[PDB]
Order: sequence, then structure tokens, then C-alpha cells
Amino acid sequence: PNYKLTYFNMRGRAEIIRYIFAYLDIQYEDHRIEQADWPEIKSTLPFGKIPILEVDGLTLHQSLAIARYLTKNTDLAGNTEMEQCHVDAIVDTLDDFMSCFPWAEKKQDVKEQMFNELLTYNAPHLMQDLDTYLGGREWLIGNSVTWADFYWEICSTTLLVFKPDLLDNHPRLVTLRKKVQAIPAVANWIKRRPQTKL
Amino acid sequence: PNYKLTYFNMRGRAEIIRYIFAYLDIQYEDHRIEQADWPEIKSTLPFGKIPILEVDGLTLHQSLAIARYLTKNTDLAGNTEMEQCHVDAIVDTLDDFMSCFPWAEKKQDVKEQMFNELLTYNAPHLMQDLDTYLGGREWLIGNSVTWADFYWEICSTTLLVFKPDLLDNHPRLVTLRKKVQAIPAVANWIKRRPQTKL
Ligand SMILES: N[C@@H](CCC(=O)N[C@@H](CS)C(=O)NCC(=O)O)C(=O)O
Ligand SMILES: N[C@@H](CCC(=O)N[C@@H](CS)C(=O)NCC(=O)O)C(=O)O
Ligand SMILES: c1ccc(-c2cc(-c3cc[nH]n3)on2)cc1
Ligand SMILES: c1ccc(-c2cc(-c3cc[nH]n3)on2)cc1
Repeated sequence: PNYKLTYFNMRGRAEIIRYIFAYLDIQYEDHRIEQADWPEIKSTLPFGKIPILEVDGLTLHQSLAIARYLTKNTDLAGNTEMEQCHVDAIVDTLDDFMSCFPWAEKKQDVKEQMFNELLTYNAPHLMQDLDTYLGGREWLIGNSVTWADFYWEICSTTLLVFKPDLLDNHPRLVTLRKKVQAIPAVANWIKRRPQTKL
Repeated sequence: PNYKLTYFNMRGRAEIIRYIFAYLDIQYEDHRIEQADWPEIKSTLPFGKIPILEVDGLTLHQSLAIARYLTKNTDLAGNTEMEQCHVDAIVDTLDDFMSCFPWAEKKQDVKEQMFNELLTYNAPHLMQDLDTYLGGREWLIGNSVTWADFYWEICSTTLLVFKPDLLDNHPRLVTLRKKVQAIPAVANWIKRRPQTKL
């Protein structure tokens, strides 16, 4: 099929889809929009949010819903029904935290204060829960890479921009990130992608 | 398998799971806890949050991850991969909205004001989006019921507690609520479930 991903010039919520496309060696158009053109585009969308993915003229929305669509019946999904459940739960746990940030807040002082709070007060507990959960496994779920591992590397990348010391007490989580980054198709993408703060 | 669902005595985030069990005619234990027992149970949970589902002694977390797990390989999931993407996207859209509400706000005036704001601006906006997305079609996705329709009925039921006229201008969304409620397994459940505000 012919793929067109539309999002802002950011890793943000589209990056998961971009890692999946890279790892699965699928070609697509990486369409990035400027903020000023967002109002026009937004007004033409059923739910007025991005990312969206067009597949042969059919518009799909919701970043995680798209990621599950693309990973279904590939080695990136869980190896069993229950593993699939753990993949989705780790993703959801990560998403629940990232969703707390007021990404679109216009008042800068209120925005950074909110960011500071979540990063200082909430992030360290997620890291603990994640670390303990990882236990002695090589990957978050089962015996091989899943898109939950990709989501972890993506989310932590952004958390580290704001809070570089986040993983100082979590070498096992630092190792997980490196393992994802060392995957040749993901490594190539990380190397090739437009460098953005977020 | 033996299934044990644990959550508060409330519809809340466990309800979608309860609807699915009912529809699929899968027997389970509906374990409802009290406040006083929360700290002890919480400490035992990897991510310290409920609902949790124990399957043959194996713990699963994240309500939507669980819901998707239970609907796997059934007509409730969406019949084809692409329709599954849409079921997932609608669920996510609804969950994104419900998450805006300060459910745990202890200052009654702030809670009243935020709810009213959300129900004055954001809710009417979403309802218009969902209404045009549903169109004159029977169900949200495809031509048979999915857990996205269940989730709409569930989410709207809780919103109707705070804005009883929320759907007065959306007869098509009321009709969808009625179609869901009237599914025999669902009608049965609604009648015998414990009565709670939320
Ligand atoms: N849960 C949704 C969130 C989508 C979302 O809120 N996207 C933001 C950008 S990351 C957006 O469209 N913001 C512009 C706006 O809300 O008008 C998803 O994962 O796709
Ligand atoms: N997104 C998660 C939310 C889990 C969650 O926040 N659970 C709440 C109850 S609705 C909870 O355990 N809060 C009390 C606490 O964290 O101590 C899900 O759908 O399962
Ligand atoms: C999960 C992963 C990433 C993100 C995210 C959202 C944004 C953003 C910035 C301006 N607008 N939106 O940046 N990162 C949100 C959830
Ligand atoms: C979807 C459906 C329902 C809910 C929800 C969460 C709550 C709640 C009340 C006190 N604490 N939490 O009530 N309803 C959230 C998302």
C-alpha cells in the first residue's frame, strides 16, 4: 500500500510509527507540517488531531491505534495473546505518563512549572516501576524486541532532554535503550531523522 | 481460564472489561475492594493501579490493554485489521477525553468549574465529531457491534451524570447508546450490576 504520515516536524507522537516503518523496511512519505498550517489541516480532520496515516486514500488516526495496526502479525507484536496484552499495557503505562504533559500550554510559566512537577515528582516512580518490571529480561516483553521496547526508547529520549539524570540509578533501563538503538534498522533511522528538540 | 477482576466498587475503568465478559458469556470473579484494603493490594502491584485481571494466577494491568486482550479473535475487536485500527482509534479518542476530567479533585468548586468548562466547550466539540463520524450508520465501526460502541455507552453514561442534557442535540448518539444497552447480555448486566454514581 501507499503510506503518507502527517504530523508536526517533531518526533512526538508520530515517532513510534516512524520506528515501525523503519524496522519493517516499509517506504512512506514522512509529511511534516508547520504550526501556522495546522489550523487549516485540523479543520479537515474527523477528530482534529495528529498524527494521521493515509493508506491508499483512507485516513487512519490515533498514534497507538496505528502502531498496533502496523505491528499486527509481525515479530514486533507479542509472541502470544497474553504477551500482546503486556505489550499494550507497557505502552499504555508509558502513554498515560507522556499524556500528562501540557504540550500545548500557552502560558510559559504555567507550562514549565507543570513540566518541572511531572519530571521531578512523577517520572522517577515510573522509572522504578519499569526497572522492577524489566527484572532480568533482555526486553520489556518476552524473549525478543516488541514495539513496547521502541516506545520506551522514544519516550525516555524526550524525558532525558528535560531531565538528563533520569536514568542515573537505572543502568538496566539505559542498557534497554542502547539495545533498541543498536538494532540496525532503528540505528539507521535515528541517524537519518531530522533532529528536533521534541 | 479462571478470571479474577479487581477494582473499586464502581463502574469507572473496569466497566468496559465487565461488558466484554458479559457479551462473550465468559464467567469471572467480580472482585470489588474498599478504600481500607487499597494500600495493601496496591503494594503488591507492579504498577500500583487498578483494574487488574488475574488469569489462571497471572496478573494483567491497564484496562484497555485487558479489554483488547479479551476481545482478541472475536467479532467485538473489529472483523478486519483496518476495522480493528478504527475500533482502537475511537476507544483512544474517548479515553483521551475522559482523561481531561479531574476525577480526583478534592476542591469541589474547582471540580465543578473544570467539569462545566469541559462539558461546555470540549464535550460539545467531541460530540459533533463523533456524530458526523457515526453518520446514519448502525454502529461506530463496520456493520456489527464492537467494544468501541460499548466504550461510548460507558463513557457517555458517566458524562450524563454531570450534564444530563449533553446529548439532547445528538439523537444519533442517544440511539447508539440504546442499541448497546439493548444487547441482551448487556441489558442483563446493566440490571444486576451494583448501583454506583460512577
Ligand atoms: N492520543 C492521541 C493524541 C493526539 C494529539 O493530541 N496530538 C496533538 C499533537 S502531539 C495535536 O493534534 N495537537 C494539536 C491540537 O490539538 O490541535 C494520539 O496518540 O494520536
Ligand atoms: N490507564 C489506566 C488507569 C489506571 C488507574 O489510574 N487506576 C486508578 C483507579 S481508576 C487507581 O488505581 N488509582 C488509585 C491509586 O493509584 O492509588 C487503566 O485504564 O487501567
Ligand atoms: C507520547 C510521546 C510523545 C509525546 C509528545 C507530544 C509532543 C508535543 C509538543 C507539542 N505538541 N505536542 O511532544 N512529544 C506525547 C505522548
Ligand atoms: C473512562 C470511563 C470512566 C472513567 C472514570 C474514572 C472515574 C473515577 C472516579 C473517581 N476516581 N476515578 O470515574 N469514571 C474514566 C475513563
